[PDB]
Amino acid sequence: YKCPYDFFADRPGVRQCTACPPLDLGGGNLVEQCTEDLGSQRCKPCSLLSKPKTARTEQSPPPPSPSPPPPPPPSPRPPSPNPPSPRPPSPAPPSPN
Ligand SMILES: *[C@H]1O[C@H](CO)[C@H](O)[C@H](O)[C@H]1O
Ligand SMILES: *[C@H]1O[C@H](CO)[C@H](O)[C@H](O)[C@H]1O
Ligand SMILES: *[C@H]1O[C@H](CO)[C@H](O)[C@H](O)[C@H]1O
Ligand SMILES: *[C@H]1O[C@H](CO)[C@H](O)[C@H](O)[C@H]1O
Ligand SMILES: *[C@H]1O[C@H](CO)[C@H](O)[C@H](O)[C@H]1O
Ligand SMILES: *[C@H]1O[C@H](CO)[C@H](O)[C@H](O)[C@H]1O
Ligand SMILES: *[C@H]1O[C@H](CO)[C@H](O)[C@H](O)[C@H]1O
Ligand SMILES: *[C@H]1O[C@H](CO)[C@H](O)[C@H](O)[C@H]1O
Repeated sequence: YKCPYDFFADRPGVRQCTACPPLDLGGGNLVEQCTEDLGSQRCKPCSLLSKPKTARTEQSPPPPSPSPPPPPPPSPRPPSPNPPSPRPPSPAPPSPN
């Protein structure tokens, strides 16, 4: 996105735009600086800008769309297998003679 008005970015690939700091003229007096147009890295003083703040004719961009939802918890595990069923009865010993 372009840096908005009164914001500038110099180093490329910058995460967030930075506001123009006030310009200290010396002796403790500071004149704040306003960017001329969108996406500019030059902080011109607000008194000397060719285009006044009123002359800006850009519809302010829509606010951030909401952040996505969270990832569902780990689904449960399949039921554990059951033990081997009981062995069948053993054969009765041979009947007497
Ligand atoms: C929102 O930003 C625009 C510039 O796109 C303009 O400065 C408006 O005045 C502001 O409300
Ligand atoms: C979230 O809202 C903005 C407007 O603020 C825009 O419509 C996006 O498309 C939406 O995802
Ligand atoms: C989650 O993301 C939105 C953009 O979709 C926005 O940056 C919020 O500030 C963040 O928490
Ligand atoms: C098991 O359940 C979770 C939610 O508890 C999620 O829907 C997974 O996709 C499903 O496999
Ligand atoms: C029995 O086996 C299941 C998998 O089918 C799971 O690991 C349970 O934790 C275990 O008790
Ligand atoms: C014998 O019993 C076990 C559990 O008691 C299991 O159900 C087997 O399938 C059955 O043959
Ligand atoms: C006697 O024989 C049966 C199967 O023929 C089974 O193994 C019993 O455990 C055994 O006592
Ligand atoms: C004689 O005895 C054996 C077991 O001792 C068996 O029950 C036969 O059926 C019976 O005839």
